Amino acid sequence: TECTIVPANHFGPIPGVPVGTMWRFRVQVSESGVHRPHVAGIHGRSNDGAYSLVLAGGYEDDVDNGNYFTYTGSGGQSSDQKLTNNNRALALNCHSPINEKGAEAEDWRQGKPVRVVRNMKGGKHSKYAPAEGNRYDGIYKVVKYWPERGKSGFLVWRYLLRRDDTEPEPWTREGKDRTRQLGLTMQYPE
Repeated sequence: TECTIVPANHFGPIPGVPVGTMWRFRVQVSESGVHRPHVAGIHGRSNDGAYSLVLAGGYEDDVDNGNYFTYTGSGGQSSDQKLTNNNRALALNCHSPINEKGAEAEDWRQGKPVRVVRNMKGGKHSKYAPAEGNRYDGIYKVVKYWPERGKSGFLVWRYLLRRDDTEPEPWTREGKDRTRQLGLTMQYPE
């Protein structure tokens, strides 16, 4: 059943789903409303913004630093990516006018929020990935985005996101203490 407590185009935290929430399977992640697409790694609308993303490995030039991370858009390498569809959505989140050249946020915190989920498949490059399942790590914002052409010569769209959430990161001592207070357990299908 699709999440109905908030609309599909809801920006920001999902009511009742705290930072640190864990689900074994993507279908539960979707049903919770935190990341609606079952398979795709980003949810957005090209004229509104990006609502959520799942970090599951992605590309080799991406680096996960926990409180911040870099990220690569979709499409294309055999052809150029374009600042359309979800690449555009994510760029629109940045506190800056949309720019085919890339842009940096004026005040990054005034950007539209992005719900970030880390999935265990990211553990092959990131020490922040959960060992199992999927974990909601809170709200991040787009600090900047830019195009680049790597070894294939084709263009990819790149993003830097930084955490802006009042609850601590689940991997920290403070996060672990919140997980305890909230009684968070790996969630399974009922």
